[PDB]
Amino acid sequence: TIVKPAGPPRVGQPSWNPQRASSMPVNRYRPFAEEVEPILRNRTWPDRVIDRAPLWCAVDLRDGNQALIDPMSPARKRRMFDLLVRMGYKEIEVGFPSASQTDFDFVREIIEQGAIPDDVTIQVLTQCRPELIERTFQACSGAPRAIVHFYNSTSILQRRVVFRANRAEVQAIATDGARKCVEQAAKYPGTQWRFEYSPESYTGTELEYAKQVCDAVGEVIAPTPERPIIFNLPATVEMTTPNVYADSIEWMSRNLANRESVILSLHPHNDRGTAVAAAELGFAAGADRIEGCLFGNGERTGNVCLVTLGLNLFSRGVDPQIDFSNIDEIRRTVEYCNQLPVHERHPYGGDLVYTAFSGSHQDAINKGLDAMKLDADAADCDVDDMLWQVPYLPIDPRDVGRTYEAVIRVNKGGVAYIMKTDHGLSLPRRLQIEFSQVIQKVSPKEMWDAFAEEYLAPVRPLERIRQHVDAADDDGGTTSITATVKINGVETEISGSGNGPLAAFVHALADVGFDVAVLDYYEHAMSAGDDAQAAAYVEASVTIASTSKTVWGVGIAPSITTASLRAVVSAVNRAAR
Amino acid sequence: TIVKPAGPPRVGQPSWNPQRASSMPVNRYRPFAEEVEPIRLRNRTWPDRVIDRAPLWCAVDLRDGNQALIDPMSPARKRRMFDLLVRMGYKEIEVGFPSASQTDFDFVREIIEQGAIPDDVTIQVLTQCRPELIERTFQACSGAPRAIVHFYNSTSILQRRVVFRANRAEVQAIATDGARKCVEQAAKYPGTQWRFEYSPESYTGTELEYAKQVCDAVGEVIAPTPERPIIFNLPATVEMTTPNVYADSIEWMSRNLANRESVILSLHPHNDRGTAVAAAELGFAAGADRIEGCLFGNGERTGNVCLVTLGLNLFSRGVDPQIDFSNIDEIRRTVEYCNQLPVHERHPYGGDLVYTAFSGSHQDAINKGLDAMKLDADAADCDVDDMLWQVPYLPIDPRDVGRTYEAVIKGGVAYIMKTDHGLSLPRRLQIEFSQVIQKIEVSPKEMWDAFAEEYLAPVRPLERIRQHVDAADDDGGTTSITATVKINGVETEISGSGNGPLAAFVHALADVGFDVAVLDYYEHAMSAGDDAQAAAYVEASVTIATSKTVWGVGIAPSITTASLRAVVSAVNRAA
Ligand SMILES: CC(C)CC(=O)C(=O)O
Ligand SMILES: CC(C)CC(=O)C(=O)O
Ligand SMILES: CC(C)C[C@H](N)C(=O)O
Ligand SMILES: CC(C)C[C@H](N)C(=O)O
Ligand SMILES: [Zn+2]
Ligand SMILES: [Zn+2]
Repeated sequence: TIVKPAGPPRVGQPSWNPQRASSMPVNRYRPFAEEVEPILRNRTWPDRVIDRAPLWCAVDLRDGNQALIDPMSPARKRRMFDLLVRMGYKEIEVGFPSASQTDFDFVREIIEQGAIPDDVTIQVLTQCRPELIERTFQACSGAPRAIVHFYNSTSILQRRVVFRANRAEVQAIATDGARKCVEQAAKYPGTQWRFEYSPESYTGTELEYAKQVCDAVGEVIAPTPERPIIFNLPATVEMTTPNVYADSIEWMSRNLANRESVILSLHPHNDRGTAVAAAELGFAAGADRIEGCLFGNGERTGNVCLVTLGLNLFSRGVDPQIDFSNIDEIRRTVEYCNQLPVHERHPYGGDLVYTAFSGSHQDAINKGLDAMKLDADAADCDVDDMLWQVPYLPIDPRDVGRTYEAVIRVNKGGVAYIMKTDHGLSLPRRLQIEFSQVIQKVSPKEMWDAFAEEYLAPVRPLERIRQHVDAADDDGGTTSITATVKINGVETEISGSGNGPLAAFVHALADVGFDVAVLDYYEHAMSAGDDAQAAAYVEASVTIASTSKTVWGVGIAPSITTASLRAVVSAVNRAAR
Repeated sequence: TIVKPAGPPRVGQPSWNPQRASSMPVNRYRPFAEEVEPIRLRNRTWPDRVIDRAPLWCAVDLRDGNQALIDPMSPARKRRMFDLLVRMGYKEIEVGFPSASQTDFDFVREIIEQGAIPDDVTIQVLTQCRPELIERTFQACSGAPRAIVHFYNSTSILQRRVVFRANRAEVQAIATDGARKCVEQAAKYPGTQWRFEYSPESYTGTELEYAKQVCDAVGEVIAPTPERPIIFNLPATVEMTTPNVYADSIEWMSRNLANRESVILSLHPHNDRGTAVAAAELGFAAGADRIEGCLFGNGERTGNVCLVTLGLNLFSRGVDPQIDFSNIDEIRRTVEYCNQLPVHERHPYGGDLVYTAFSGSHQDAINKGLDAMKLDADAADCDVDDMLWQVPYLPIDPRDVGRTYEAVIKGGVAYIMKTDHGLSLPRRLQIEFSQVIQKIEVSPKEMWDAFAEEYLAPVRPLERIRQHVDAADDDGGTTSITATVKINGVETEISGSGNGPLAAFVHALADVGFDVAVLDYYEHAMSAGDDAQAAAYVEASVTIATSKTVWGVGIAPSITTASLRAVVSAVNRAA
């Protein structure tokens, strides 16, 4: 159970701090400087602001995949690979094919099926045993180019307790691997081979030893500015604060031999919740490249989140060179592949991150939005192309395909739930959002009364009295409609044709100055039985004669056909409100 | 939808980087130094400091966390969170915004009237600067033995312009008038040890010189002393840049604020760029005294800084957080109950997966580390559980937080059908169909072939050739249908009436021995546009001349005809 800390305060603890010593076994843990080494008074990274995208490398198919409760099926691997290509990643670690037969099979498939674009380089992980390196080259046979990423653990702790080995011995593991790579590359001249070396558990390794091993590997590989080597420096375990990782990167960047022939790569994990920070400060410290995963998947606490890194650049005016314009599509694909949810509060992608619940936040957002519109109007400009200036929202949610949501509480609650339970309507999410904004400007009765005044009651400018639907009998035929409607109270007769009743009615309305451009449509039964009422919902960008507004309409009727027509009328009248 | 970046690479972009420019509208966003101001601090010292003591913690779960929930805390859940925070060792706890929320008001009353506050705990209440709101705040706190009144107003460049439409002098006056009102009210309420906190809200969007001015001026009104200090709390209301810049701003504030001996400098970072924990740790190294956050990072949007990560980050580097985390599962269970939001599988220290190793190589290394520890423990007559933790891949002994190390040794139907085929299957259909799939990994193309074979292709026993729908012109009138169908290859006419075309068609089928009792029905567009195809789904209990529960699926350019196809598909599924 939880025991309130009751030990004495620290000597010198201020009297305004009444905290007490816990009984947690702090004696079993040491500061980083004592655990590993003291690490740079003339650092420059604190004075550098990132002004370009790094070279990204996506490791979802390897570090991500091996961290899953359910590793990816062949379909899932391919869907993830295709997503990363489409987003614009050019280096993608496709697996560990020498250690994993399913990974071997996957690398063969993408090579043999021509799934790899000419500007994409696949990367494959291997440990250093020579038979594993041979299997690695074999997996990539026929690729036009590939990165062979080999590694071994170099940390003080692993050298002692895992290897029981001296510095020379652990270095030879790496340099023997490098020699084997050079030998294998010569055997496969139809592939442009490139190399990446990681001193694994780098953050548990003396910098001078990490440098010595990388330098020695480079001597074997013999890279040049035209054919560089990647030295990848992982926080295999995140051990300390990100400024210390950044100092370590700046030291490596300054001190590694033949720096002009090196692409310096970062591989941070998230044990202390600071991976994103480690990557950003590390990149400012001189790194060239960052490995991570979409939405921070990967071993234990995960690899650094590539989404957060990329949009942290976008939102400060730096092009990440990756497309995040539909973050929900990225999220849904990632959740399908990984079978792990993106958290409600995850930066940029989480369900709740574009929501405002506080009245004062909602008011300030509205004011920001209004002021942007006023400035756009004066500059004869599209508000969506102008400087984003809205309190509480770091980005326009529309720039990643999301929507600002002003959430209104119902005093189990919530608009969606009450509407379904009390009134039998399942509102599409975008309707819930639009309606809540209306409510914003509540008891169940107030919410219902507001819903009916908005969507169900209006009879101006458009009322639909009755209609004759002439549907062709054969599949693929035309449906035509003549409708009796009142336009601002004036009875008239409209006619249109289309591929169904909704299309026909939309076309009939166009002739009388309601342009209804349909964006979406949903319908459901409000109970069981073939004689149930149907509730229909239509989303439309609507322009009325004598600018366009995207709005929803709702229609309810015993005929599935008529319910959809009522939803169109509802939408038109909502656009006039 | 996702379009591969195709724009020209940047001038000077290295040849070994073949990334192309995205079409994201980056011109709508400016660097932080242009949006707000450049870094004012000279000779920073935070990069050279390693934290060696716990800060003063303040938990804001009951205010910032609570107001951010879709299902806000009931009175029972509030008390449970309050009790947890007390039992963990928190000494400052923000219990609500009582002048804005009657439920918060009642909760503050409850804990004061019940004598629920330990002698070493100070409750904290948030208020805006308006004098009636300040009055109602002191009303809520009436009878508290001690209380922090935390008043604030927005000071950012942006909010001054578009929210308040006010200048610097006017916005400073709002703060300084709120402070005067606080002093007046405190003098009217005896006995209570009143203490104050002021936040320049949206501090990260505010010029530092100006934030310093407003704070100084508020401090002049309150007149704090080293024995009765004021808290200046500097929020990253929105996390706007990298955590080193936030830390630079805190160092500058700590070095430049007046009456520094009478100031507790407090941080309140939110997580919009994923760096709240870093902002707090570097900020603390920069001279702050105090950190506001929530357990497991609840709070507006991306949340407040995680108190659990911050506390255990100290513990795992040998610094006592002065908070008990010895049973993180209990903490997590209680937080999940109170917030009704899960702790993510990968959340530092508390997530489901954070002490699991799936790699055979990692598991080997972990065992070797545990063995060397056990060896040393024997060679020293010590319990291993009290020795220095020395285990690859595991930053802490999971047992130290009441957890265990775990050496551990699916159709995608909804996603595939929606993504590749534009069908949003009803949940019960997803279930029914994934059962067909399980029986048959089946690839996406095989899944589609099976779906078509089941719901779309069958033409026996029932085939619908064509039909005439005679729809009611008037709302509430009868709709009739007559259709030409084939019943096991035999062409026949069916006809029926009902309150709509679906009811008419099922009445028509009943005459020929196909009894379709409809249980549910859904339809949606398969793309944008008024000419889009509709997909319809009908659930029914079908009896062919017994109550077989089935789904049918229909696709057509007519909303009406798609529904008729779905009825036919259900009948054929039933046979
Ligand atoms: C080769 C390394 C990058 C292995 C790894 O994932 C790590 O060290 O974190
Ligand atoms: C008074 C402030 C600390 C309000 C707040 O929650 C914030 O600025 O983040
Ligand atoms: C699917 C719908 C948006 C409309 C359909 N094309 C009809 O006219 O009935
Ligand atoms: C709501 C639906 C199940 C059917 C509706 N009664 C119709 O006949 O069109
Ligand atoms: Zn890794
Ligand atoms: Zn906050």
